[PDB]
Amino acid sequence: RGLLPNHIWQGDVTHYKYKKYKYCLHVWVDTFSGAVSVSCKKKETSCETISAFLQAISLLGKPLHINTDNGPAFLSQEFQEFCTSYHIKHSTGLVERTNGIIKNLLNKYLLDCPNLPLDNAINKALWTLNQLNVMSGKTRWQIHH
Amino acid sequence: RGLLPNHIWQGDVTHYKYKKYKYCLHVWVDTFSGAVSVSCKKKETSCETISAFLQAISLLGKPLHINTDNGPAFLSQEFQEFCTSYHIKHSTHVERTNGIIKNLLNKYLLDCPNLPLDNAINKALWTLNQLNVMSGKTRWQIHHSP
Ligand SMILES: [Mg+2]
Ligand SMILES: [Mg+2]
Repeated sequence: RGLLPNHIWQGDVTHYKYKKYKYCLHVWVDTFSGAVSVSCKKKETSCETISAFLQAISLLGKPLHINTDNGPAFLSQEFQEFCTSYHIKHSTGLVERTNGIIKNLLNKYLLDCPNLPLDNAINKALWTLNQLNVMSGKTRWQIHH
Repeated sequence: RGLLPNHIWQGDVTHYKYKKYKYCLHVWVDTFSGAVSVSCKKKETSCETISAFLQAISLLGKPLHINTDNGPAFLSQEFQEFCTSYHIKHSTHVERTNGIIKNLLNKYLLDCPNLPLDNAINKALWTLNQLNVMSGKTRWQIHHSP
């Protein structure tokens, strides 16, 4: 749907169990390039949501238009304020399968080395999927930048 | 020093006071493009070192060569095993970058006292990599030129 990089992203929160806790992985995916940002948070309040959104912006750049579900955090005024501050249109699966690839990569890296910190695994997965996996022949990173 | 993006990085840890504590900002900067990665950690051990380096790789790409000081973390065996495992050359053969970031932090936290440190760090990165024009290019543009 996005016509170029950073036109439209889709975002969701998905869950992942690590050493007994069920973490919130805040996920952003660019609908043109497929490039992805994931941030491991403990919860899904507006603070964590904005926090993970800012991290995605450092990774991918600032999007024109983001699409989400009707989650409370996305509908909160804190988040609406952020969006307006940043000049981002906000409206209410590419995500489901992107999620799938990330989780299979965390499961693999954790099987190989059980004591791997969750952050390392997430950053290894992000680098693999964005920058290594070829799709035309291009990586998501190439098409993004 | 680096001849194209991701040829040679420099990294260092530097200190930043926020509220009570003295935080470790693990900084990696690409010597060709300028592009920067910064990870806020509570300490400067090999765990924290490796973690911050993986975040940088996810932000920046994998470098061929890294230059660091002689700090404990960098000389440890966990760090050396990470490097060889990733085909990164490491030597012990930045301070201006550290200064530009800390100045953006200070400015951000002066305008809004409650702004979380992590958000300030990510706002800085985005500004410094993708907004500041230098050449007439940003660091990001140079970093991603094929
Ligand atoms: Mg949801
Ligand atoms: Mg030092």
